[PDB]
Amino acid sequence: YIFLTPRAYIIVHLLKVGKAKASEISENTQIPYQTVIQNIRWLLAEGYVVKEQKGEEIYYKLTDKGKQMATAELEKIRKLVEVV
Amino acid sequence: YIFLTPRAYIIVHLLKVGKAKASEISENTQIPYQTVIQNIRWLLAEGYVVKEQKGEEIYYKLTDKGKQMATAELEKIRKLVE
Repeated sequence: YIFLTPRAYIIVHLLKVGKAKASEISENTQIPYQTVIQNIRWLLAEGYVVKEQKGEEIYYKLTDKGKQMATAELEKIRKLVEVV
Repeated sequence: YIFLTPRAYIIVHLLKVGKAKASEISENTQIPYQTVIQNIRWLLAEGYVVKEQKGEEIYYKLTDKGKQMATAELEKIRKLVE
């Protein structure tokens, strides 16, 4: 995690997948379970992510504010690649 | 600093300017001085960066493994944008 934080991976995973459980995010991003949960709390607190209960499970998905933040962040990264 | 770490902007700056002092890095990246120092120390410990002083001033520059690290990292961000 030199350049990127675990939140970057968590957010980017939700972009292409849409909705995902904490366990699922953890496995696909190879970020420990507890770490994912901790980061999800921050994302929820900031209004970037929202919970969606499907039966006895808890899924997560980006909000409109979360999708604009991801897009804006990815575009700034792309510019960093250009300049560098 | 949601996606990128301050350590990322510090490394990118050195990649663009070649060498710079802690104060120069701080003002060009808008990162607090102490935070720059804390990240610079980590970079020195990992051998990713080395200092070069011209008397009183102390500049920092990427080493070879430091540049290989940046290349690897640049590939990661590149891949995320996809």
